[PDB]
Amino acid sequence: SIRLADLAQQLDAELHGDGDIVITGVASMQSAQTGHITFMVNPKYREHLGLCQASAVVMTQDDLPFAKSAALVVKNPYLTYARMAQILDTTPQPAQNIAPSAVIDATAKLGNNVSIGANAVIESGVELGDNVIIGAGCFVGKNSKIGAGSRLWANVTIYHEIQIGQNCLIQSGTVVGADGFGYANDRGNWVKIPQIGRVIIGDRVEIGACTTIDRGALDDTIIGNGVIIDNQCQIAHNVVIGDNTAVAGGVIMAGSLKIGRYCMIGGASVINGHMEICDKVTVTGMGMVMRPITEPGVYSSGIPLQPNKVWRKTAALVMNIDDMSKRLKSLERKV
Amino acid sequence: GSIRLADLAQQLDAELHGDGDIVITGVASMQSAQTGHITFMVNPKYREHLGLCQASAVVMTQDDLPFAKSAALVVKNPYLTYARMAQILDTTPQPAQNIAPSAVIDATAKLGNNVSIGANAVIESGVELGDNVIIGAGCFVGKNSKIGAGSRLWANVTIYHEIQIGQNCLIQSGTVVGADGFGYANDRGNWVKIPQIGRVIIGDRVEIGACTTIDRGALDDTIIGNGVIIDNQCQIAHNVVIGDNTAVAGGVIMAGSLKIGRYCMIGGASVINGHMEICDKVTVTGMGMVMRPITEPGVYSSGIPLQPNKVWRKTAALVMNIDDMSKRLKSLERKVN
Amino acid sequence: GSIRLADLAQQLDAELHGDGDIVITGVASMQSAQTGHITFMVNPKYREHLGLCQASAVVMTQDDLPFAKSAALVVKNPYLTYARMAQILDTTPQPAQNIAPSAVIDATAKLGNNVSIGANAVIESGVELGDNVIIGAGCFVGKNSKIGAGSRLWANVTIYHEIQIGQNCLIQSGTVVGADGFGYANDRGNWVKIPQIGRVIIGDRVEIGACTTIDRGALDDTIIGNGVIIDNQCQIAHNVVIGDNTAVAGGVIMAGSLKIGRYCMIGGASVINGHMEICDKVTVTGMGMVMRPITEPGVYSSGIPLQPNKVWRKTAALVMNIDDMSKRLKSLERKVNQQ
Ligand SMILES: Cc1cc(C)c2c(-n3cccc3)nn(CC(=O)NCCCN3CCOCC3)c2n1
Ligand SMILES: CC1(C)CC(=O)c2c(nc3nn(-c4ccccc4)c(O)c3c2-c2cccs2)C1
Ligand SMILES: CC1(C)CC(=O)c2c(nc3nn(-c4ccccc4)c(O)c3c2-c2cccs2)C1
Ligand SMILES: [Mg+2]
Ligand SMILES: [Mg+2]
Repeated sequence: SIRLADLAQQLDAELHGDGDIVITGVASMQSAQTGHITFMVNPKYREHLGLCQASAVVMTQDDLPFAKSAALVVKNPYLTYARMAQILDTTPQPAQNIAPSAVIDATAKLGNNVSIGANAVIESGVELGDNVIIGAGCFVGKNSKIGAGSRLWANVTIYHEIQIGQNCLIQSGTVVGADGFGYANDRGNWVKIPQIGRVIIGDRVEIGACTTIDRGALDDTIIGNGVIIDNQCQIAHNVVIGDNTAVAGGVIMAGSLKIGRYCMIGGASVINGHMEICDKVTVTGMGMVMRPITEPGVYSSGIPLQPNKVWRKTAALVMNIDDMSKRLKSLERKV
Repeated sequence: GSIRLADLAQQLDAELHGDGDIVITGVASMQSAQTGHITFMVNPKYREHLGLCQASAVVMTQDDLPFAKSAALVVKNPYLTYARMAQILDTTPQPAQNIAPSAVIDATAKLGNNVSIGANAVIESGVELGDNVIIGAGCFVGKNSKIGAGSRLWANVTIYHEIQIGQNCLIQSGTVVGADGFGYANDRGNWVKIPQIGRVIIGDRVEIGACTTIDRGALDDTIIGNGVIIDNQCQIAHNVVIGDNTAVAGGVIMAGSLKIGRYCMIGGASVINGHMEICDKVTVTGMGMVMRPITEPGVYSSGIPLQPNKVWRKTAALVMNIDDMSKRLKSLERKVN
Repeated sequence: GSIRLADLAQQLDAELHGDGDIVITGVASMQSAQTGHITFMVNPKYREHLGLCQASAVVMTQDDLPFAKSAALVVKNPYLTYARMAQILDTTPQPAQNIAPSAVIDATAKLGNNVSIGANAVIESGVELGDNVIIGAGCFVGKNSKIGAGSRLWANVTIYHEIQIGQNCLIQSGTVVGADGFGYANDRGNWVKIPQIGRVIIGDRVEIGACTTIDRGALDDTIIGNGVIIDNQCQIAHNVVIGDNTAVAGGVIMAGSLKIGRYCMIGGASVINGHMEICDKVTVTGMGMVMRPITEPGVYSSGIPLQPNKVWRKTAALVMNIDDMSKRLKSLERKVNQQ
């Protein structure tokens, strides 16, 4: 719980109303009750603000005349919402102290205030920085290093020789450092190429659940600082992702792709490897990326949904588009 | 467990034709069935083949009966009867039995009657497990989550905090329920985390396949209706709502704040945009690219399917240059007119 | 781990040019290699660059040898020799060693010789682990499953009940073998679960990537042939059959009752529908949408690639309206045919 005046100071917002109001939590506009702070970004909600029962609403200056409660005025209500949600966060920690059921190699190096959940398994040579939290059931493999403040939720798998920076967060079910998909061929028989590169994850990286980031073949798979990666993503061996890039859910990246900084990869895209994407590229959902991208901007692919009856005809005609092209050329030749 | 054919027929509401004292030990396919097995026929093309089936009994329709070469259970719907007799004769083990000494259970967790928790599972403070709940080995159930009576988690399932799961659900291994939604604000190119303090509410009789992820909501909740079935490796983003009885096939990716109605069927590997709605009674065929809201019931499809590579190269290049093709068509129309 | 260059050369059947007493400690890329490392060259464009490489030895071909600025191992196939030498010098640790005290092992489980079981792994009743099997930390192996000699599971792999895994397999973390297939009947609008009492049978020398799911069959079995390699995040549905030596790249989804032949190559993120067959020696390129059986060997492809968004908007609009284009073309043809 926090006083509205104090909250507004920490958010650098201008208070309009009783600064003695006690705020206990954040809520959506429709769910907010007495004691909740909420926010609005879309002007369509201005008109029924009198129906919102929050104790305070974060809004812009042009929103103030419509306010029907205490208001915090800011330039960017969505960013201010992020900040106040952090102040008022109710999310528990993955673990507290070291659990008696955790299995920790005696050669592990642990910083101060490290927490390790029940039945986690820490291999030899592992280094956990100050304030690192390892959730229940995790595995951290030989000689891996996790920087100060980083946290793994329950049932995360980190392989050997992995480096993770400071203040990272990895959601459950994710696997960092599995073998890349590397094989030679000896007369139709696959020959395993041991994958002895690593994964290097920078600072302030957030990785979702059931995502996989393979280790490099010789040199490393690299995730830059400030990168966010959603659930169900595959990052193949020797991918390099530049700082602050965002990868939405279900994206598949093939080996040796290089993505620049400040990119935004839409959900379920497929990005082929051994190529580069420059800084500040957006690929919309399900994008089929077959070629290098050398200019910033938004790129898209795919023929979207139609009623099945229409789709049958669309797909049949497209599959015969070479015959359509030949017919058009013949008609030109004749005319 | 073995059962007399007469008793099985009564529990299945089937008409017995043959020896009621035959002992049935299990269910098998028609081609694999051996003595002691019961099987079923749905395709009358196999009538002439029944003499090759070594099952002790065969489920079939009244129209099939004259072709039987075994004891027969006559029913209106052999497939549904098959589902029912396979449940009666199910050989699937339970994920756990009793409470394992290696399980780690907070003293404040509330266990109902006949709860089983497998080896090395971890149950946080405040968790409530209803009567007959089974938690498989190596699971994690986070603080204050609640799992309704008769629900079962296979091994290595992760439930975060404040999750609500209904009665008689079944969740396969590797599934993660309640991870943070993908919520971030952008500050001059840097991502600022938005804590995800909503929940997941899963209804009654929900089945979730392996390595599916259902994220918790940002403020309000991600909601899965009753009777929903979800296959493997689906992503259900924060604040998605899925209506009762909807089926989601394998590998479907949903963006945040999608609402799917009741009675929908979403084909495998489909991709669905967020912040929009799909109405009731919609079927999306496999690999559907769902970019826009769906406002009328019915069947919807997308995608240009496989061709020989040499052919595909021309299809792809021509489609990519279809604007030029369109302009050439228009120009030729003007010249001819 | 370390080995004299002469001994390494013999084991690789390579011709040594240089000092056989050099001690090799590991493999590295050309750019990262330092004293003690062996590396390899496959691209002759780097001949002029070998003077910048600080490896103790470089694997190359006879045609490369005049360009060497180091001890050289001459072979016919530097890439294959690289794979073999990386195995000889492999630094990958084992998933476990010995039987961990925190593992929970049913009294009826049967273990071969030199089995290792990692911390907090859980082994159900009736399980049989062959000689030299390694089960990683936190794994689950369900009732009556059998894992053949030499096979290894990394940490946090889930094997359900009645699963059979052959010899010398390797399964990466987060993978789930034997979950229920997606089987349900319909009772007046209510889903009715169909128990999935088939199994999964995995052959010898199968490698399966991370967070891959392979479901058990409904009555008969899901089958993975020998020598199959499967990447991360793949989904193999109930009753799929995959033939020997087929490769499946990452994020591939296969629907129920698909049969894939031998020596196939399925590109990443492909979607393969079920109740159909793909013959031997078929390559499906990445993101392929497979809706129909494939009866002839060769290379097959689908998908319309990326364009700038403003261009894609016009492409998509025109394609979605292609029936009108087809009608206009037919009408124009009739006019030109004087009809
Ligand atoms: C699942 C999904 C599915 C479809 C079909 C589409 C879509 N679409 C519109 C036309 C063609 C595709 N657009 N989008 C949204 C989208 O891709 N935005 C750009 C990337 C967002 N960044 C922000 C931070 O995280 C990383 C990702 C989608 N999403
Ligand atoms: C739930 C049910 C008993 C019936 C059903 O509707 C269904 C089932 N299994 C499926 N597998 N795949 C699939 C999986 C992977 C790749 C490609 C396709 C579908 O698309 C499936 C569908 C659907 C078809 C159209 C919409 S949902 C079993
Ligand atoms: C098994 C092997 C040694 C050789 C191989 O054939 C192969 C390999 N790695 C791949 N990654 N991706 C991929 C991954 C993610 C997104 C997009 C593409 C492919 O499609 C891959 C393929 C194939 C190409 C065509 C058919 S299979 C390594
Ligand atoms: Mg333990
Ligand atoms: Mg996918």
